[PDB]
This record gives sequence, structure tokens and C-alpha cells, in this order.
Amino acid sequence: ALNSAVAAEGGYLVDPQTSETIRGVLRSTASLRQIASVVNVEATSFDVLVDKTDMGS
Amino acid sequence: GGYLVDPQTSETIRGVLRSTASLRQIASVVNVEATSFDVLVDKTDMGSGWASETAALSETATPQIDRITIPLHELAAMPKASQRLLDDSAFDIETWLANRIADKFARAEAAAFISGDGVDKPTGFLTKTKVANGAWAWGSLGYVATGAAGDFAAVNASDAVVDLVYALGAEYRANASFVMNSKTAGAVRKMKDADGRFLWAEPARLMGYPVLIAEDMPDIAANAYAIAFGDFGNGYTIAERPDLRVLRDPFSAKPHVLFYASKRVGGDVSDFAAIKLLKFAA
Amino acid sequence: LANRIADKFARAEAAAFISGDGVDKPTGFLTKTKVANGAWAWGSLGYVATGAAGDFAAVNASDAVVDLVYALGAEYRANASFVMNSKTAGAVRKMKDADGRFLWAEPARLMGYPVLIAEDMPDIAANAYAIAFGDFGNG
Amino acid sequence: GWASETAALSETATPQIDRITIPLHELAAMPKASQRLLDDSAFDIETW
Amino acid sequence: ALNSAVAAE
Amino acid sequence: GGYLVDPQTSETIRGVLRSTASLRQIASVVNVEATSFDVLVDKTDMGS
Repeated sequence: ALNSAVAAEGGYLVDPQTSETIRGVLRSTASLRQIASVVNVEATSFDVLVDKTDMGS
Repeated sequence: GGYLVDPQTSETIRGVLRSTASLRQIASVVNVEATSFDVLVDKTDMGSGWASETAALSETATPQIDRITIPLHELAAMPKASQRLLDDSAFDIETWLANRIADKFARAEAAAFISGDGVDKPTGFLTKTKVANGAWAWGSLGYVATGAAGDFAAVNASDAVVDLVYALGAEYRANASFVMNSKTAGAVRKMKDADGRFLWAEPARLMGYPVLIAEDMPDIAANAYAIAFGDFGNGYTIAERPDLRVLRDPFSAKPHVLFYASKRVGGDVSDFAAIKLLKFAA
Repeated sequence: LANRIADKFARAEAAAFISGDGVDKPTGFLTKTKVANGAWAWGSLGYVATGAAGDFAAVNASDAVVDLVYALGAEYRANASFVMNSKTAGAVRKMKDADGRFLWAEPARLMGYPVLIAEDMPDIAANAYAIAFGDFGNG
Repeated sequence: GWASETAALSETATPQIDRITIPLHELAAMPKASQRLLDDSAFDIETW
Repeated sequence: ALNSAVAAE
Repeated sequence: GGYLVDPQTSETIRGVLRSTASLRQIASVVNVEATSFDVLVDKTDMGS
């Protein structure tokens, strides 16, 4: 019941409260995914079909 | 009949209005009703595979976890107020002091959150075993240096600030803040081109990024860390109780009231990469 | 862990989307048979060059960036993005006029166009492709 | 304070209070307007 | 504040 | 992960046990109110 500084005089009653959420170092989430063309695909591959030339008028 | 005019006093007792810029509105304020606070951060990270079709995938790493314990100190101030004053001074002195003691506390712990040392008070980030950036360890804050001693760089000035920015990590720079005292921010603003025009153009943002004008960091000295920068939303953790518990003391000072009030607060650095500093040595 | 493994994956494939090679992982656009712009073929990406080797152009600096913009096609420049690592973007920002004032003025947009600070492209080397630009919505 | 665990916390200062008295003077101006003008000059001279 | 004797407190 | 685990504190505080029987239950317990209780005992016999 004495001071909270030294352990023997009731310093073992203070039981430090931990975090609510385990934090972490926060690394770069800049991944080009938010600027590229994200396509859902449930397959083995994906096949874009682009046009390398054009018509004439 | 000059004794009939009885000058009307104020409605509200005013006061000098001191700097409320306390880093509390930019740091990570955490409610805690305990003796301490324990952040649990991750100093490393995992590894990824790109496993082949026939690989029989093996083990990978796992982020080892580093605890920092917040001390969560107490802070008290104790004015001595006379009982005769508190009964005859129709301005409400009790709520005036509690409105004024709180403004001292939010002004006292601004030194604790930034330039506080270890004992009995939170360590601000300035006293956290500074390491020059590039050899960045975990248990230490990074800094870049300027070059010349008592000023910014001489030949190419204003480049010690921009690399301080671009060494803070691309994720941390998303919501960061400069921290200076108000007499260094003049010496930054006084920098000018070869033409005599000063080059940097309420929030007093600098290079777009917000600037918290603190009042605790040293100025441009020989080896001072005058300019701070980083993401204080992850870098610094403030732990506190959200009240200002007042105990009036009618008994010790017998003709006095002796307000004893104490809110208790703690907090030190949380993410060592989320703050970079500026040394002026070399 | 599932909140942390996902943050590694979105950090691991950022190297795949940009500097990934062919085997077992996506090829980012850096390893796609670079061709100098003007002789632009189909199965290859264009590039412009700077001039001097380990830095930007010496006499007229900052003109290797603006022609990189105006060789991207008028339709693609409508919603494009610069891509650099965070240590090159300093060396871009450190460029200055003859007066000592640095010339380029959250999104950290450059010449108005948005900039995605990646963390995978090389810095200013002898023959590195340090600065990327274009319409990644179609590219 | 930043009082230690075993400190027996002592007194502290208290903001001494300074009064400034506003004098609250009066200010007057007195134009002289003719009664003949105020009755025949349909612009409302009083509120003007 | 302090005493009611001297004004400035 | 050793920081991620924390012990249970307890259900309550315990203590070493002490002796209870204290001569209070065998002696004469007299409820008194003034500052002092006075017994009046005669020192010697009648001596007839």
C-alpha cells in the first residue's frame, strides 16, 4: 500500500495495461493497384484483346 | 458626483493567451485508465514466395514484435487561494482556475511530448538516441544533417529540408507534419533566392505539408535538432486520463483553499521510422 | 496475421507490377524490351533519353521530363501518372533555376499530373529507367 | 510539477491579475439645420 | 488567486 | 510473440495466515465509555 515506484512496496499491483490493437510498422502501400486496371478473374490466365492498327476512311 | 459612476467590470475575467500548440492534436491520443500503456509494434515483416508449380513451399519469416511501455506519469499544480477571495469576487474563481490550470497543463505537457526527458515525465522525441539517417536502426530516430554548423547549407541551401522529406518513408509522408518553434520558422521563411525573393510559398504549411509551430525545440545552434518532421499519427503515442480531477484543500492552509488538481499523462515514441530530424553538424 | 499477410502481399506484388520479371510472377513494365521513342514498335515500350549519363541534362535541364510528357499521346495523357521511387522524387524536386529557387511547384502532383511514388524503380544510374509515365488505366 | 511518487508536493505560483480600465468617453456632433429646409425637401433629411 | 489584500493578485 | 502473451493477475490478493485466538474470548470484556475503567478490589480479608 506504499508508493508505486518500488516493486516490493506494492509495485506489483499496477499490472500495466497493454494496447487495444497490436500495432506495427506501417510500410508503403503504394502498389500501383489503385492506378492500374484491376480485373477479377477466376481462371488460370487472362487474355486482353487489343488493336494494334486501325481502319481507313 | 464622481462617486456615483461605479465603473462596470468585465463579464469574463480574461487573461494572456499562450500557445496552445501542444502536439496533442496531431499525435495519437489514447485513453488509458491504468498505470502504463504498451504499444505492440512490428520491427520486421514476413517474406513472400512466388512459389513455382512444383516447389513444396517452405517456411517464411514472421514479424518479431517490439513492445514500448508508456510510463503514464502524473502532473499536478497547486495554487493557494484565499477563502475571503472565493466568496466576494463574483467572477467564478473555481471554474476560472480549472479553466486556467488546464491551459497550463496543455502548455506544460507540450514540453513533455517534445523535449521532455525520462524521469517523472514523458520523453519527447528529441531525447531518443538520434542516429543519422541511412544507418537507421530500430531503437532510435533517424536524422539528416545540413552541412555547415550554425546555419543551413551554404552553397545549395534549402536542400537539407527536401531530402529530410524524401527520407521519411513513402507511407509516413501521407499525413505528416513539420515541428518547429516559432523563431526557427522565421529563419526558414527568411531564406531567399539569388534575386532577393524569399522562396517558400493559417495552417502555415511548408512544401504543402502542415507545420505544427511548437515552442520547445532549440533554434539553429551548432548541433541542435531544430526541425522535426514525420507522421505523428503513428510515430508518437500519448496516453492519458480524460479528466482534470480537482481536490480543494480547505484544511492545510487554514485561511486558504489551496486547489490541488492533477491530470496524469504519459507517452513516448511509437514508430521510430515515422519521425525524421534535422541536425546542423555536418 | 491475415491483416498483416495481406499488407505484405500488396507490398510484394508492387515489385511484381513494376519490376517483376517473367518467371512465376508478373512482369512489370520495366522489363518489356525498351525501345527509344520515335521508332516505336508495338511489342515494346517507348522511352525518351536524357542526354548526360548519371544525371539529367546539363545545359537545358528539366526538358527531358516535358518531352516525356508530350510524347505519350494526346489521348493517354488525359488520366496519366508518373511513377518513381521516393529517392528519385527528391532528386527531381531538388532541381532549381539559375537563382537557387527550385522550379517545380498530398497527391504530390508534378506539372499537374499525379505521381505514384512506387518503391521499386532504380535511381539515377548510368542507364537506368528511373522515371515512368503514362495512362496505366489502359497500359 | 511533474511530482515524483514520494515528493509531498509543495506550492506553486498563481497568475497575478492586471486590470485595465476603459474610459468610455462620449462623442457628439451637432449640425445646424433650418426648419424651412426640413419641411420642403422631400428627401428625408432627418434619417439622412 | 491569492490574498485579497494586495490588488494585483 | 512473448510480448503478445500476458499472465492472469489473480482472482484477489492473498496473504499469509495468522493466529486468531487472542485471549479476548476467555477474559472479561467490559464495555466502557469514560477514559478509564476502575475496578474496586479489597486487598485483604476481613481478618475476624
